[PDB]
Amino acid sequence: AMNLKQALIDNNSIRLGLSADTWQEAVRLAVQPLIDSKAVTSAYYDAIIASTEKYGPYYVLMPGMAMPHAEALGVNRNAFALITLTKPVTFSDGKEVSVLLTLAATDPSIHTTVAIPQIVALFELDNAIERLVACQSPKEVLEMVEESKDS
Repeated sequence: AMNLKQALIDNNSIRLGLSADTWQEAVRLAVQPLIDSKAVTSAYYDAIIASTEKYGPYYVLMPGMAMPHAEALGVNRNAFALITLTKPVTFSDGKEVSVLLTLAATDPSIHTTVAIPQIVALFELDNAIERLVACQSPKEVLEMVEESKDS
C-alpha cells in the first residue's frame, strides 16, 4: 500500500494548469490521468458523479482542494492523480476548488488510514494551493510532495 509521491510517478499522474467550467468538467479532468495510466476505467468517473449526486461534494475537505473518489468500481489498482486548475471551479455546495487530488482504491479503509493523512499533509504546507497552482512542472509538484513527508 500507498505512497503519494511514488503513486504519482507510477501513474505519471500530474497535470498542470487545466481549465474547467463546471465541477463535473473538473472531475472528468481529474480522473483522466488515471484512465491514461489504466489504473481506473471511465466507470470510475461515473461513480464519482453519482456519489456526488447522492451525497453532495463530500471529498472537498479543505479550501481550494477536492480529493475526488467513490466507494469502490472501475478500479484495478491503487493510484493517485493530481491536477491543477487555471481558474477555481465551484462545487454544488458552494465551495471553490483549484486543486483536485483524485484517489482510487480497491479497499475502502485505505481512504482514512492511509490516503487522507498524506493528502492532509501536502495541503497543511504554508501557502499550498497557490504554490501548487504556480507549479511549472510535475518535478516541483513532486518536490512539494517530498516536503510533505517530514516535520
